Amino acid sequence: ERPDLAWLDEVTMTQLERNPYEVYERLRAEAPLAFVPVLGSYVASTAEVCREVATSPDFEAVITPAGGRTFGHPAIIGVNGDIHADLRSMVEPALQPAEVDRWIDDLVRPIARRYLERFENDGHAELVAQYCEPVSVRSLGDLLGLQEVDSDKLREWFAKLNRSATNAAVDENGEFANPEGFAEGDQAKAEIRAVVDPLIDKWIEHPDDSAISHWLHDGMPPGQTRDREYIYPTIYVYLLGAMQEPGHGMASTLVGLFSRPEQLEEVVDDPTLIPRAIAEGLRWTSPIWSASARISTKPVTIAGVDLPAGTPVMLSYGSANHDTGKYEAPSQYDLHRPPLPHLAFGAGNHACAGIYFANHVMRIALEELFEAIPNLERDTREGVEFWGWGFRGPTSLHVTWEV
Ligand code: HEC
Ligand SMILES: COc1cc(C=O)ccc1O
Repeated sequence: ERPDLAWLDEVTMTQLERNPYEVYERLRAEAPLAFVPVLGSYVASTAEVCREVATSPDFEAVITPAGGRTFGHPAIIGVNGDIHADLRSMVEPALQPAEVDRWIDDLVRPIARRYLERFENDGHAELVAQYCEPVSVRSLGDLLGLQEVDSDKLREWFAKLNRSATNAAVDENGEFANPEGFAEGDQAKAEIRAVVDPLIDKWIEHPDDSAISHWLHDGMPPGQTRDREYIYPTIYVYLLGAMQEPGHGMASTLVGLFSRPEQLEEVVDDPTLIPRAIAEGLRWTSPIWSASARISTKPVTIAGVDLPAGTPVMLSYGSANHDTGKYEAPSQYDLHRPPLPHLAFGAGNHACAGIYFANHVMRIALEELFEAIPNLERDTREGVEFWGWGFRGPTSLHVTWEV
């Protein structure tokens, strides 16, 4: 469509999944708002355009097409107006900072210890599978009321939901190129229903302190609950991004710290710097890289593009967090970067609802990890592969330490 961007026609999904940064660097210089054929959508790549689209009164939330096929309605990420306000009201109580501070430490710290105890004396570990992901899912799972769902199962569900919700590739007719990729999303949803429908059955008659029970009961007239079909899409949104991203964020922070060994040493010596290390990790490899979207409600002009009403725009926050108009050498992890704003949690009315919770989950897990294994070192004989365009993180993180 845009003639000087004809090279975009040769960009593939695989290339974006394996490393999107080269394409998006060109996009930030050539076309901060650009239609990307394989994605079938306009894409916002700079911090200015992302921030503008995310906060504009001329835009409302929309779900990406593969996200919609995966989550259905009403996914909190893709609804507006009254439904959105109800769902925000539904999820916000356990995420309130004053509430998180009451219990986050007794929640996450014993969990981190239980997983650290399985390997802290081995001298080698794969931290993604053995620590980062389990701590992340076990923490949220217990908060939700999924105490009896195994870590390994929560991790399998978010991986399947991941691949389904990012199955974004379209052919030249605008149709999904790989419709089979939605099947494992459908299978994960089916397993989730078989496991969670009995829990909802119980919570409806016997409410408890689990978050999902509060989603059913909070703000409802006496004897009434929100219909399960009304809350399931948001349960799926949790069982993907809320389960996956704090694991991705702490693992990416570790990889960044390993890439700067004197900063890693500084953080191990002074664990009060862990929150600053995590914030730079989120900027350096944003866990939610390009999975949120908005849609114009009016005709709008963004970055010299005139958009008709009803135009979706994907927000590639992960690219915006490497904006060289904001940062010096963004592809380099640097703990001592000035604490500038970043977009790893989004912006506007649909900005992440779990920021305060997530930052504490990541802080505590890194605290316990560095105290258990202060001589942690990356295994230089293994490579670290980052994967993902919609959600991005390291596929594994092999480490060693002298025992
Ligand atoms: C306990 C729940 C929870 C956790 C954990 C969580 N999130 Fe959020 N996040 C949400 C919810 C709910 C939304 C949807 C907000 C909405 O659409 O109103 C969201 C939305 C987002 C968005 C989209 C915002 C936008 O502008 O469209 C981003 C980006 C995001 N989260 C990043 C993260 C990152 C990064 C982490 C972890 C490091 C994380 N999330 C962990 C609950 C969570
Ligand atoms: C916080 O969970 C999710 C967030 C997003 C934001 O774009 C997309 C899918 C998810 O499951």
